[PDB]
Amino acid sequence: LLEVPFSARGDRIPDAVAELRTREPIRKVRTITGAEAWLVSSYALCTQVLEDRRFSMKETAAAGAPRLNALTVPPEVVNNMGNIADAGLRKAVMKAITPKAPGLEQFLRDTANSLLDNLITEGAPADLRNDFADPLATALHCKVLGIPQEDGPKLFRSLSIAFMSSADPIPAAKINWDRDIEYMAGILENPNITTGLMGELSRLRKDPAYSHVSDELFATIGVTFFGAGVISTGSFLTTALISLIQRPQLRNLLHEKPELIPAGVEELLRINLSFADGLPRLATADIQVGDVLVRKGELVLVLLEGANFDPEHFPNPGSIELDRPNPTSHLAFGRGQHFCPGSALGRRHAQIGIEALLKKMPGVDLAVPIDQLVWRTRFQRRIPERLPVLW
Ligand code: HEM
Ligand SMILES: OC(Cn1cncn1)(Cn1cncn1)c1ccc(F)cc1F
Repeated sequence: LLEVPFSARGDRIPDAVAELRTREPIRKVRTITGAEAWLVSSYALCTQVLEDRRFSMKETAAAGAPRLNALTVPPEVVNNMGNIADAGLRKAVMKAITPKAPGLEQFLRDTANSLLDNLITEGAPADLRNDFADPLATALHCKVLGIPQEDGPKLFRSLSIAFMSSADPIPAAKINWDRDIEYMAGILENPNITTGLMGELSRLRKDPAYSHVSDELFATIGVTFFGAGVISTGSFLTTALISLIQRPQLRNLLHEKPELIPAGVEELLRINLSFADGLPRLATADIQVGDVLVRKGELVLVLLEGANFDPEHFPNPGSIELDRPNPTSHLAFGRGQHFCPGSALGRRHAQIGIEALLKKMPGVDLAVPIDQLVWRTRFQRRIPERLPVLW
């Protein structure tokens, strides 16, 4: 059986995706747990799966379900956004994680420029992952959640294990989770926390209307959104920076015309290889997908770069084009029921980070050969451990 994932490299799509997409856009594969799954790799079939609610995210956590990887969190964390809705906490979460919050844009700006000024002061080479993108992501999310900036680095520490993509259960993941939860639970009891998502969650927790809502859930929300948001924005910006560095005339164009930076980031999103695995769903019924009858109880993996590099939807898919007619129609944020609630913020993080970097380091380039980057393995994202650059 063809094994997944194909490659841990986040800088280059494997040739085998284009071949697999045309001939077998749904194809049986084996996951690292040894489970069988259906890998879907065309825009047509990927959208089908994500729009069909009978292909369930929640049910991937069912006992004895075939698994893409080992659970690193309680089985109910996989249903976090549903739980959030059922508790009536939805539009509050959404309010907290909008990039439009007064002062947030300028905070991101000033934070980005300050990180860059420190790198320019220290001298090249600079590691843009550990000393720019990830610290930017972490700073942002502390702001968003209303927790102290100095607390960011320690919560960040859990993510190299929390977002592993493991064949086997991970002892450390439970230890870290319990500790982070305990942390968030204290944050909720802290009267000084009056801003951001945790400032809100804290005041809803006092109101007896929300007596039905557990303390586990409130604290879980904080841990979940921090980790998910920090890993995704930090990881996406890092590999987006590589794509940009490798396209000097695009780098030059955006530096000259910063108004095109949103169009550039949308393209960088479309071609991004940050998700290491397809998005998993469990079929809750027998459902036809292309030439395959997917059976109740079976795992399906939605390969985002399958869809995103599909020439049937995106002409010249390997090329970054700033004048595409339907540019936001990629699947980098998913589709349907579980479309990323952080997508607006994820955009602005990348847009502002890139704008800062292009202005401070207009001559940015890799300071090592591309084949020297060390790609993290058995992780839910594809990222280089370090991104050395000069300017
Ligand atoms: C460039 C940045 C980001 C990317 C590429 C990204 C990607 C994704 C994708 C592909 C999904 C759908 C997963 C699926 O359907 O199985 C998703 C869902 C989700 N994202 Fe993001 N995300 C990003 C930023 C963020 C941020 C900033 C946050 C929170 C602050 C966040 C929180 C979430 C949550 C809670 C879900 C689950 C939604 C649900 O189940 O209804 N993401 N994200
Ligand atoms: O954070 C996850 C996964 N995820 C991150 N982006 C898109 N999906 C769960 N997770 C898996 N390993 C560690 N954490 C998550 C977050 C919220 C949610 F509602 C579901 C969900 F699977």
